[PDB]
Amino acid sequence: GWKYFKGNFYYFSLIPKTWYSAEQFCVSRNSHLTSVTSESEQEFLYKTAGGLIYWIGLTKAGMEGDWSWVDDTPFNKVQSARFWIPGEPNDAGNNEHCGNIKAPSLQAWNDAPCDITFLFICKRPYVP
Ligand SMILES: CC(=O)N[C@H]1[C@H](O[C@@H]2[C@@H](O)[C@H](O)O[C@H](CO)[C@@H]2O)O[C@H](CO)[C@@H](O)[C@@H]1O
Ligand SMILES: [Ca+2]
Repeated sequence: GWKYFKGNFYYFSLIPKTWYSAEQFCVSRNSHLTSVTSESEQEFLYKTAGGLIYWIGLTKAGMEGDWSWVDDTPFNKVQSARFWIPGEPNDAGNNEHCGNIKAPSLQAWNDAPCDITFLFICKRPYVP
């Protein structure tokens, strides 16, 4: 049930998991929680999400609490600023160190507690 989009396959889970158990699931399927590196990828993801909430590969790194991608895609603070839901990230409760796709809009991301369970999206490159 992997969906193909521009050189990558994506798995939209049917079962919710915490961020890290989701990541571990992805890794077991030779993938990672998805990165988002273009407007078109963001659009494919939120449209496919169909208004439900999915963990993506957004998580905190370094002592400064910079956002990063678990698949090691360099996180571009400038090119991504427009992908957060207006008002996010807010570190609500100072315990929101992971990111999900939440709104069906280009401004789609919310930061949420890593230990909360949601559906999730794995991403796997097609290697011919
Ligand atoms: C834990 C979490 O997702 N917090 C975000 C928060 O979401 C909450 C729900 O968890 C709660 O059950 O319902 C209220 C509305 O009734 C919120 O949707 O919402 C915050 C703002 O949207 C967000 O910043 C939190 O991270
Ligand atoms: Ca938040």
